[PDB]
Amino acid sequence: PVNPEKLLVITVATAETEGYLRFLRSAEFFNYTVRTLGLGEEWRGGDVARTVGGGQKVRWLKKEMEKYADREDMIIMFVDSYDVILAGSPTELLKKFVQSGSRLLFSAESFCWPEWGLAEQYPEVGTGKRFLNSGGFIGFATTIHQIVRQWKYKDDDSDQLFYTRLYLDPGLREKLSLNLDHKSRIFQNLNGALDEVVLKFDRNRVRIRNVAYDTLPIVVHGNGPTKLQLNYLGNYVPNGWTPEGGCGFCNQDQPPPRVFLAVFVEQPTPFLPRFLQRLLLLDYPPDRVTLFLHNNEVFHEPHIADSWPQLQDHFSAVKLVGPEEALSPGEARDMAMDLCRQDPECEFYFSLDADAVLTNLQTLRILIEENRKVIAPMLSRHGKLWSNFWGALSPDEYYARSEDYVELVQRKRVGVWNVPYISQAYVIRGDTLRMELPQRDVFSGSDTDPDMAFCKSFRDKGIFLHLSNQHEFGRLLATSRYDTEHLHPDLWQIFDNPVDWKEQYIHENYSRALEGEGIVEQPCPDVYWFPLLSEQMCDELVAEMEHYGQWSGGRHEDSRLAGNVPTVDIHMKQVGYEDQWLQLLRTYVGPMTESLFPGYHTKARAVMNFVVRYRPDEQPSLRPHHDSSTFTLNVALNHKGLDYEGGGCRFLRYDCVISSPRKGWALLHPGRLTHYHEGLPTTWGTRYIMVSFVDP
Amino acid sequence: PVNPEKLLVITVATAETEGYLRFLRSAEFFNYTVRTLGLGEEWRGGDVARTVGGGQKVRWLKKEMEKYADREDMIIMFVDSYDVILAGSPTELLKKFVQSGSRLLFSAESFCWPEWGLAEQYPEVGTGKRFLNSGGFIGFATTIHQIVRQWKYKDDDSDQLFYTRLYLDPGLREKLSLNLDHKSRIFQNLNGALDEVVLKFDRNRVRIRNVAYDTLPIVVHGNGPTKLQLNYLGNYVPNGWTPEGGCGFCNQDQPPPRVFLAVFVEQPTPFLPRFLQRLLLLDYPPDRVTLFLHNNEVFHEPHIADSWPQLQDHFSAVKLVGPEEALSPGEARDMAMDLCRQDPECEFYFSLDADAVLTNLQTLRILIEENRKVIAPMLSRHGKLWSNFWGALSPDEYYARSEDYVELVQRKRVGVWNVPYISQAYVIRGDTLRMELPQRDVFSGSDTDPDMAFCKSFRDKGIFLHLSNQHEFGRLLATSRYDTEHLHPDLWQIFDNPVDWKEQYIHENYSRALEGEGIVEQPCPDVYWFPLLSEQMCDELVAEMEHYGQWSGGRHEDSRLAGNVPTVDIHMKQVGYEDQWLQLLRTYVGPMTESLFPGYHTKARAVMNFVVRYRPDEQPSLRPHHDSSTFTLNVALNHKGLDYEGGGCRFLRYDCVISSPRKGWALLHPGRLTHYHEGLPTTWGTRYIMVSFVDP
Ligand SMILES: O=c1ccn([C@@H]2O[C@H](COP(=O)(O)OP(=O)(O)O[C@H]3O[C@H](CO)[C@@H](O)[C@H](O)[C@H]3O)[C@@H](O)[C@H]2O)c(=O)[nH]1
Ligand SMILES: O=c1ccn([C@@H]2O[C@H](COP(=O)(O)OP(=O)(O)O[C@H]3O[C@H](CO)[C@@H](O)[C@H](O)[C@H]3O)[C@@H](O)[C@H]2O)c(=O)[nH]1
Ligand SMILES: *[C@@H]1O[C@H](CO)[C@@H](O)[C@H](O)[C@H]1NC(C)=O
Ligand SMILES: *[C@@H]1O[C@H](CO)[C@@H](O)[C@H](O)[C@H]1NC(C)=O
Ligand SMILES: O=C(O)CCC(=O)C(=O)O
Ligand SMILES: O=C(O)CCC(=O)C(=O)O
Ligand SMILES: [Fe+2]
Ligand SMILES: [Fe+2]
Ligand SMILES: [Fe+2]
Ligand SMILES: [Fe+2]
Ligand SMILES: [Mn+2]
Ligand SMILES: [Mn+2]
Repeated sequence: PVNPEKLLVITVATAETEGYLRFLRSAEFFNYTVRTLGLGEEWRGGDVARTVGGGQKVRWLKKEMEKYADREDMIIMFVDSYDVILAGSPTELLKKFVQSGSRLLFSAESFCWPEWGLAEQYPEVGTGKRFLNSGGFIGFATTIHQIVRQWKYKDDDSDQLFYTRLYLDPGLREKLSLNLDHKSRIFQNLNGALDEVVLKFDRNRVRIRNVAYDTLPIVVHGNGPTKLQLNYLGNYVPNGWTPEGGCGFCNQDQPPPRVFLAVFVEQPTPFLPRFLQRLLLLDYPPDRVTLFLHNNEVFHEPHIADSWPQLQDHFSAVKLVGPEEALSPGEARDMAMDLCRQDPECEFYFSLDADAVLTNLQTLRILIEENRKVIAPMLSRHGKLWSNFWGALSPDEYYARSEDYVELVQRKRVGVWNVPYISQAYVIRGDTLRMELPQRDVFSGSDTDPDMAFCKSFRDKGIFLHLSNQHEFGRLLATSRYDTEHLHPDLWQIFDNPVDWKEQYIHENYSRALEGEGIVEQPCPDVYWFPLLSEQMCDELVAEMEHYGQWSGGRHEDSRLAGNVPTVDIHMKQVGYEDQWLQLLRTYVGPMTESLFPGYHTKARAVMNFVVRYRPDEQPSLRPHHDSSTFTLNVALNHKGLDYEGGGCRFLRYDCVISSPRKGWALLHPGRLTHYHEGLPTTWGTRYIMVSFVDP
Repeated sequence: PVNPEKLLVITVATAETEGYLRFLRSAEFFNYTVRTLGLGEEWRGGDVARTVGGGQKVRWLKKEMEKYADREDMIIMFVDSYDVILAGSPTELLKKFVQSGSRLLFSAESFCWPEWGLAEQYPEVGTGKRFLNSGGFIGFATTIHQIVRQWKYKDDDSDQLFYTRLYLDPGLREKLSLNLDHKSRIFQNLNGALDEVVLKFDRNRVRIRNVAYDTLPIVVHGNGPTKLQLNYLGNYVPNGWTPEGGCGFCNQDQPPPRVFLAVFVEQPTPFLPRFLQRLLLLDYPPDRVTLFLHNNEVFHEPHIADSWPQLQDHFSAVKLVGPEEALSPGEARDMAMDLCRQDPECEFYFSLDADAVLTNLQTLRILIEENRKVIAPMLSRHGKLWSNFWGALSPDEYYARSEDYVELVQRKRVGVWNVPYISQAYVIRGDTLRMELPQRDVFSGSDTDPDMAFCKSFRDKGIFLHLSNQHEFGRLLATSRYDTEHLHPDLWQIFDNPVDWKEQYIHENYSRALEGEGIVEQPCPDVYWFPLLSEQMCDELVAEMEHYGQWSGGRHEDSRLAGNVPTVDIHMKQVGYEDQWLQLLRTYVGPMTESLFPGYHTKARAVMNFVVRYRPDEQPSLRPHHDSSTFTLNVALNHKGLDYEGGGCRFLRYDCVISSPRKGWALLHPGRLTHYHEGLPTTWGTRYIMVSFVDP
């Protein structure tokens, strides 16, 4: 049994990057003792993500090893730090090192590099990896000193080639007992072996298993183009997310910092007035928030103009960049982000897109408390898997589904996740914009999509893109085929955005009245009365009818039964709102009717759907008649007294009169046999009603 | 101006027949002074309806004229009496006689008889009648004596030939100034001139007009085969029936005579039990009535058997002649009539057929008060023109429509009418059967129809067949295609006899409840409750269902809506009663529904009509459901407590229960949306209901 007190882990890090801190946390989880070489210094090893190099690591190790030149009692493991996480304990590590029978065990990998021609010099191995990788090795301090002290090359020379050439010396390999971890018993390099690595879960920790060799590696090395795969594994291994503990680093539980809030409207997006009004409700001191709003659509200029006085009176400062600036989305996002970068008072930058609905008013706070450089709240299309983040990339950096993507979207696993792509909503530390991403062309510069260029700019600097589903934050609006050719296009959004359509157009008490609690009334026998449409729905529907303007006249025929009984009206089929109103009937009127008439079942068929107009100059009344319907829906659309004077509906066989109709409320009565009824004359103004003969 | 006191009318009559009395009344109406020759004597003039004769008239006239042989101051008119009516006053008569310039004016007619060869000897007349008729002449008493005193022939010789030969003497015609009433200014002979004679009406008298000559004759002579045409005219001329006075001889306003009442059932006839029960209700002392009933149908033997104890206990005496006697209708009617003839105690004979419905219970009295030899009450098919009498005959003695037939049937003209044919109901004086029609073969003897032989037997004896529409007497049942292949065939008589079908099967309060007066109830909201079917209708409908016996079982489907909801039942289409029940719905349920639900209009369409059976061993209940109907008719068919124990119908949304249904009563409720309802379990016995899903 080798004493873990004799094991020392040595790594190299020229800065306390997020990858290096992720490495330290994994090492501290297993009580490793780690010595970091070169924290204050400048990396002279060259662009290691582009070419070969890393010789500066050997120079610092060689210098460090001189004081351990005679320490046969010490075992030393050298690993990278930016793309390495530890998955096993020092006891299991030293046990496996002794089992190898080696005095200096390098990591093995599938590829022979930098020089391919050296592959013939390598010993033959059956099913295991054959070639050396210098990203991780472990051995006696004396044996390691005898290897690293031969370093005498440039900082930007290849350390992999240096260790490879020494290993391929047949005499030296035999003398010092050099070996390679062929079956990944200790070191797991990810490049060329992604299909061999899977997550092995435990109650309060997560490891990886090599299914090719049935091993549980100690060191996980995301060498080469496997940085994103290591980011994925790093969200779990070793204590990132556990089945019984949840996240292992997230929160899960004085003036606040000043924030630049940037709003982007880059396409015609539904319910923008609701979004602009929602900005006033975000739970963050508005005296600490500066508002930037770029609107690329002339369709939204009136929406922005109506809300701008309230916004300017609310926030510390406001600035609108309208469509007349001819700014591309990438130029506008570069401009807003740079306004925060070039302002030392901007402590955090909050970028919120117009299709992002923030149901959680505490979103800005929660993200700032997470204390990340870049963090995004998880927002999803309602009922769908589409969301504001990607779990994986294709090699061409297009979308790909990750193994745990559906678990994250469905919030089977909650926490703060390191993901390759975020969009639509993210909070970025101001210091990071100045110290690490100082360039202007973050979203622009290339023919790639501005959102992809943004994420790729931070990945190229090793900046993690975090995503939190720790709380419910909101949803994403559908903006795909938003038909703008309407006086009020949001009336037609019942299919694409039903949740927001209900909150805007369905009466705020429809739900409460549907569960009971004594809101629905029965003013006349078997004539029920419930709130259905909001006042905004009534005003926009009436306005949409008058904008059409072609009301009924003579010769018009309706499905009424008396003794022809027409009305001056506009059918939904004429204005193209039939499919929309039939959806309202199925979703909202159908279930209400079955609750008020127990035993009846409805699919809400209705061929007759129309808005009637009553006026003293036109048709002020509607003589007694029946309806070609099982039951009739009768919704008022304006106010009595304010908009019109005159009676409503009278049911003759009961001597009962609905004299004072309520605007958004709807009447529900049988249409045949029993409820012979008549519309009382409108004596002043104009009376609008919406009526459907459902189940004919 | 010739004094009417100098005018004497002379006629011949060997008996005071109805024709002779009709002649006297017309003569007394104009204050004629009439002397009748030969009242007590026997007619030796031969069969004058078959051959030639009448010479006995001249012998009696010649003898009578000898005392007026020198009376130049006297004008004398000789006419027949049996087939003659007077239409003008003696003043107009004498004025026209003087205008003729004749001393002896014979009647003229179209035919030259008995000898045709004498036509050449007659003077030529342009447009008027050319030949002599001895049925009527008028002239001076001296001139008439010089003609009739030359009589020296047999009693059965032709008087027409006697007067013809004297007129055709050119010297004698000139000497005595003999003439013929060519243009019918005084005498109107009907034979050969029926198309020339029309009725001319006044306020309180009726005449005839000869449209060929534009004359108003004084004497109407129904010579030859025109006796029935004179009977027709005799009902009006001169004071028979007038537009302002009505009938001129009918009534229009102590133990009663003993009556033999003969009932004839010669075909399967509907509602015979109702007829037999109606015999007990005729308003005539039953101790004075003897009942004879001939039944030719074995189908009616049970009907006769059920009523026979009550009939025998009611009348003075009863006698049934059943189908086992193998009697033809003519033999049975001969037998019953002869039973009265051969009984001196039979004062009147009342023959009533089974298809005669006597609504007027005072029919036997009213007819006896009319004091006629033979009189029939007018009975008609309901709403039709077919009735129990004929107004005219074809030459082959088949039916023909008379000029006033429709006026009589529609009772535009009411009175007592002399008609050529009666049937189905008539009262015959017993004395007439003994003294004038003593033969047995009244209805039998020839291949002619027994009803026609009956009427022809009385016409051959000069007996008038009278018909009274002075009152409403009743109607005639349709017996044409009476389908007897049913357990209760009268259930299917709703089309052919709707008036009697309603009185037997429709509840006795349906009408009263339909006019209001607070019979209909509303036990549950919009569930009405009215009496519809009588108890006999319910018992016969239930019995007809069980006689079919093939009730529903598994796999049966109904037009009910819940959450399949079947019932053990029998649809009307299965038993062939659909068309019948649909007629009940149109006539009786439709109008009731429109009265109880003002504004609704119904044609009573119903594809689902069925009788449900509830039993504890079978299907005792009917779970909650709706109906494929606008409204549902629910009629009980038996008694609760007596026939079954268990609840009825429960309407869930109202917490209202029809716990105690009434047998013949029907429920009327909506079938959709509001009246989710359930049939409570029948715990004992059997519960029958009739249900229609009307207006689906
Ligand atoms: O600015 C830097 C860059 C790198 N490192 C360190 O150098 C190591 C190597 O960088 P890495 O991102 O892990 O590159 P790799 O994808 O692992 O590929 C490597 O492959 C060889 C063997 O691992 C290395 O010597 C080369 O630096 C490099 O090309 C990092 O982990 C860090 O520990 C720094 O301390 N600072
Ligand atoms: O049993 C009788 C039959 C006849 N008459 C009288 O004779 C008259 C002639 O009888 P009728 O029925 O009128 O015969 P018609 O159809 O008029 O035809 C007649 O035509 C000749 C001229 O009128 C008559 O002499 C014949 O009797 C007769 O054939 C009657 O009106 C009676 O006045 C009797 O008094 N008793
Ligand atoms: C690490 O050491 C601390 C004491 O320094 C001890 O409490 C803890 O249990 C150790 N954890 C592991 C995983 O060895
Ligand atoms: C008939 O005579 C009576 C008196 O004898 C007279 O009252 C009546 O008016 C007369 N009628 C006619 C029609 O001449
Ligand atoms: O005017 C009303 O309130 C009734 C209108 C109605 O029922 C209809 O539109 O058919
Ligand atoms: O059993 C009852 O009273 C109800 C029966 C009924 O409504 C039906 O026949 O559908
Ligand atoms: Fe309309
Ligand atoms: Fe209506
Ligand atoms: Fe059925
Ligand atoms: Fe029912
Ligand atoms: Mn590395
Ligand atoms: Mn005659």
